[PDB]
Amino acid sequence: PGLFLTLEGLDGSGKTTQARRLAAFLEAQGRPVLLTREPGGGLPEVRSLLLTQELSPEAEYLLFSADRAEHVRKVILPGLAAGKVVISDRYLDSSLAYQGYGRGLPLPWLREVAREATRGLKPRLTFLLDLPPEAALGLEFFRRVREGFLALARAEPGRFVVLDATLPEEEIARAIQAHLRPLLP
Amino acid sequence: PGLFLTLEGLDGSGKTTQARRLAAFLEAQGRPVLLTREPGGGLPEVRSLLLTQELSPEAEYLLFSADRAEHVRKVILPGLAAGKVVISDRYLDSSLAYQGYGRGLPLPWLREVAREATRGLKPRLTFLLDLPPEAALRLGLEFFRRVREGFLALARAEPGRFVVLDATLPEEEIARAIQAHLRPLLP
Ligand SMILES: [Mg+2]
Ligand SMILES: [Mg+2]
Ligand SMILES: [Mg+2]
Ligand SMILES: [Mg+2]
Ligand SMILES: [Mg+2]
Ligand SMILES: [Mg+2]
Ligand SMILES: [Mg+2]
Repeated sequence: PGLFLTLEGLDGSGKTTQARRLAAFLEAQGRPVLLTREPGGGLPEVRSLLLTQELSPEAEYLLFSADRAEHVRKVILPGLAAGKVVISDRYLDSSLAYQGYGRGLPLPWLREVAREATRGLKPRLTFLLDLPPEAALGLEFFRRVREGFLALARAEPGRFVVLDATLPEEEIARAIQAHLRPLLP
Repeated sequence: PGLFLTLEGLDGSGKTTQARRLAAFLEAQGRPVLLTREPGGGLPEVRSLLLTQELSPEAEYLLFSADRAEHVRKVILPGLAAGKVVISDRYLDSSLAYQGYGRGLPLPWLREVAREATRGLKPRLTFLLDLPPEAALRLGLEFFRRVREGFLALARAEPGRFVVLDATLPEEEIARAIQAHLRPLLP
């Protein structure tokens, strides 16, 4: 059956660190794990394309989406099918927060693109590492992005678990572990 | 006072040739013209990436869409705003033909994706260079037949936008026919 988990937040929020520690904890539990990330998990070359100077928000989202489509199809769905716990460091919510809340793109369009792109795959849980924006385009943009993530979590409070990114790393990892314990047996 | 025109059809249907001839004709009429193409008119690296890579149809489409988004914003709309006749060898109809009719992607989704990607920009006229895949001068034949039939299906639903030409005809006969259809829109 597998289990799909994501870690989200601004760059420098510790989401990469936590993804990694989660992968290792679950592994010690004897659970097969597949650790992945966006962007690049589908099309590693998308990382080049994404840095294009003055890229329109629409084009940026579409590149993220192309990578995501490939990632879901070639990496994530097959990992779940094999019974793995698949953990992604960034997924759809990142796009929604950066390209939607940050760059202003309409959420409904983002979600319609995403519906075929992802084959409707949602994570069972998403751990949001909430980081003050000054610790991450400029400050106004990162404020919109930070708040955007918080908006998405309010909106799907069953799937999101919001954690304070300024806590010590080992306390964050323990909180992730406690939200996860019920879903393992 | 811009005018957006596209050329569509299979690879080898004479698009480049006719684009070039139509640009010349407009130049002769004293009309500023800009000649462009997809893929790669937005993000050149999507074109080269996709020459050598084996993706899901959805990923392929979305990469073409990203290129198209940049193309429309950075090249097409700016040329139109300057009053140029902008001619693209390939546009959204190519993705619908190849990825929708060819690879089987849902057509409404493709259109909804394209709606923001293009800012709603549609060609005023699109010249479809129709020919059987076996006749093209530049999956197997079945895929290409689906694609060819896709273009013809798009055309028959949109007779106010498409002009269909038999692409097996001599190059100059095709050009004359394109010019006749175009004249009413000029100047
Ligand atoms: Mg997406
Ligand atoms: Mg996520
Ligand atoms: Mg929607
Ligand atoms: Mg067209
Ligand atoms: Mg498109
Ligand atoms: Mg047909
Ligand atoms: Mg159709």
